[PDB]
Amino acid sequence: RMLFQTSYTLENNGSVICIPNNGQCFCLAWLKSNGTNAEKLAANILQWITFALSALCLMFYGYCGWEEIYVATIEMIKFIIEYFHEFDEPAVIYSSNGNKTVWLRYAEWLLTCPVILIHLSNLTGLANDYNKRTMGLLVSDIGTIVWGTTAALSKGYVRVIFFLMGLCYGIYTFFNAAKVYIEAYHTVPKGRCRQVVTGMAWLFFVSWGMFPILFILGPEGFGVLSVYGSTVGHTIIDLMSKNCWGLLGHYLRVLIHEHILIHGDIRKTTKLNITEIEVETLVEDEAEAGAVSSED
Amino acid sequence: RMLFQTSYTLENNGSVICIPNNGQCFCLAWLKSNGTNAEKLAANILQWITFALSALCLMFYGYCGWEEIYVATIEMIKFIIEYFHEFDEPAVIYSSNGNKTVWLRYAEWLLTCPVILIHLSNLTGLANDYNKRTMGLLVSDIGTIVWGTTAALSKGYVRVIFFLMGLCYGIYTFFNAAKVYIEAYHTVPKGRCRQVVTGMAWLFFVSWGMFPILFILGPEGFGVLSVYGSTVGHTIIDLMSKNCWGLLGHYLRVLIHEHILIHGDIRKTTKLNITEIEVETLVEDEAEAGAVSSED
Ligand SMILES: *[C@@H]1O[C@H](CO)[C@@H](O[C@@H]2O[C@H](CO)[C@@H](O)[C@H](O)[C@H]2NC(C)=O)[C@H](O)[C@H]1NC(C)=O
Ligand SMILES: *[C@@H]1O[C@H](CO)[C@@H](O[C@@H]2O[C@H](CO)[C@@H](O)[C@H](O)[C@H]2NC(C)=O)[C@H](O)[C@H]1NC(C)=O
Ligand SMILES: CCCCCCCC/C=C/CCCCCCCC(=O)OC[C@H](O)CO
Ligand SMILES: CCCCCCCC/C=C/CCCCCCCC(=O)OC[C@H](O)CO
Ligand SMILES: *C\C=C(C)/C=C/C=C(C)/C=C/C1=C(C)CCCC1(C)C
Ligand SMILES: *C\C=C(C)/C=C/C=C(C)/C=C/C1=C(C)CCCC1(C)C
Repeated sequence: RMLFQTSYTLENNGSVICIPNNGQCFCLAWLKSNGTNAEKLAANILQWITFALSALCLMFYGYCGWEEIYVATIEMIKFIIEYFHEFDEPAVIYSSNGNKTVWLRYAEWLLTCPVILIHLSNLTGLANDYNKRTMGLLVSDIGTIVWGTTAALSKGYVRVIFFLMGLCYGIYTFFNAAKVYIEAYHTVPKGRCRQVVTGMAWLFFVSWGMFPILFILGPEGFGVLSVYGSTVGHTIIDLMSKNCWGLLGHYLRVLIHEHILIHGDIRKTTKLNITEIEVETLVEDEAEAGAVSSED
Repeated sequence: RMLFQTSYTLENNGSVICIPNNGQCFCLAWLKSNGTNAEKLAANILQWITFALSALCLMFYGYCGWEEIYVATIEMIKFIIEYFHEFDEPAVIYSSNGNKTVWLRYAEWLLTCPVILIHLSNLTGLANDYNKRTMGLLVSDIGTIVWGTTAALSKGYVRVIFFLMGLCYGIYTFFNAAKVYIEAYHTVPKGRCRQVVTGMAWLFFVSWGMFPILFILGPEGFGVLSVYGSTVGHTIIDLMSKNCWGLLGHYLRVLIHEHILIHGDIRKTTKLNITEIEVETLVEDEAEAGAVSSED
């Protein structure tokens, strides 16, 4: 099917390659198989199921709330492109050093990272304002993806360096994301809302932790995984990272706003020490509205 | 110098290209000259002068304030890479459809866009908090760059579509950036500070407006500009966009903080109508501290 040169002849006992003078790019590296038919079959099924979850989440959100819809919007447009041109440039970049770079993956990441990280900075949906910490999260995360994308396009020691630079930015991101979730947990009402925040923390760190793991394992790293293999891995953590997390988000938001509808905005002053942090604890009792220094 | 195949023989009256079977990538498209020696000379001079401004701004900032230093930090690291490997992959991506994509340019943009846009949302340096508008600026701007990078990697009608998607996100960004500058102007003290804000608005819209212009003019568009030609253009708007703007930023910040040191934080309530906006006008008179509905 390809729109680079696929047809060639070996000459002088395979010391010379002859190609038609048709102006097409040529590299043997590009023509390596993308994997087994079993890997491909598994990947096409998980993609449809991802399309289905993306489709149902959107209609569901149809019944504030912009971050979840957008990630499903970007996710559906992703599947229509995958369906028609998953292995066409520039969904994959076939480059001069022989690399295959899945631009489709990294593009989606850069697009939605501020959406996800704004949503991280707005779990309750009650804030109209964002602290200095939000801004450090966005700067560090975008650096991470830019270094990582550079690492995927590179080879040898240059790939190693950009990966290392991605990891250092990433560590700063994970550290600060942890404090946000801690604050969120002690902010929301004591019941179901704290189960959902806990659910979102698990989904976030496991799914986000799996991306640098799949980088090292894929063609961009030590080439352990095939391309279809990588796609299957990506579909699973994609479902967790995007659809499910925003669905849990929307659910949390509903619970919090309904708390204001029934009990009202009854905040507290839980002074944490996990340092010298502070928090506004929503409670279901009007009585409870004082300073609770819970030094952790 | 190149690390793709540069040496080939024409066979059967130029209907066949023969290349050594050494596993190197090959495309005639990659081997087109990057421009005249005059263009190259001009580009190397402006780069050194950019290195010099980046170097002096950093030492100058050495005598809160993190956004300006970082853009100069990223800018210096950029020049050391340019000096050694400006036309080596992945500073340039040479891809299977024959495109040259200046990844070095787009990477820097993605890295510093949250830094610049946070700084846009913090001209005075007095805010500890960021409004909902900041977040829309970051989402729209990152979309713009991701669509544009996709457009640069693509060809034909797919390049047209991604450019159009970049422009639509871009328009939303420019619209909202305009409101920020309006708010900033009517927030800062009446004297020198409003000259600097006005200076920053001009630099921002002219420099940022010139990027989609240089895209359309370069190899990524209608190929009017050569590669060295594009580099020269980029150096000029780079100096404006990064060094100069952050220097004017730092200067503004100094002026505002010194206002708190002399007069103190004396805010007002200028209710604008350019809609139904509001602003906290810093003044040098303790007397002045009331609601001034200045409907524009
Ligand atoms: C054609 O080139 C091939 C290179 O593979 C040569 O085949 C091999 O020759 C070397 C001997 O120098 C052996 O070590 C290998 O075991 C051979 N086979 C393979 C599969 O590598 C072959 O000798 C060359 N023929 C001519 C006429 O030069
Ligand atoms: C070698 O191929 C070239 C293709 O350029 C042929 O040269 C041209 O031939 C056509 C005639 O069909 C003319 O229209 C052009 O003006 C010729 N010159 C150029 C520079 O394009 C040439 O005929 C071929 N030779 C053989 C033996 O097939
Ligand atoms: C914050 C979450 C915690 C979890 C974070 C996950 C840690 C994964 C890192 C592994 C280090 C090993 C080095 C990896 C270097 C990758 C670059 C590479 O593959 O290099 C190609 C090689 O040079 C040519 O074959
Ligand atoms: C907000 C600031 C205001 C200023 C904003 C600047 C506007 C520039 C747009 C021009 C439209 C013309 C169409 C440009 C399409 C670019 C894609 C392209 O070059 O297409 C390649 C072609 O298909 C193969 O040769
Ligand atoms: C589409 C949704 C999500 C959540 C995408 C997330 C991507 C990452 C978390 C990537 C992380 C990286 C790290 C931490 C370091 C190596 C380079 C990566 C970009 C792969
Ligand atoms: C390094 C500093 C700056 C300010 C870089 C800015 C880059 C842009 C403003 C790019 C804008 C684009 C637009 C508006 C639409 C087409 C695609 C572009 C990414 C080139």
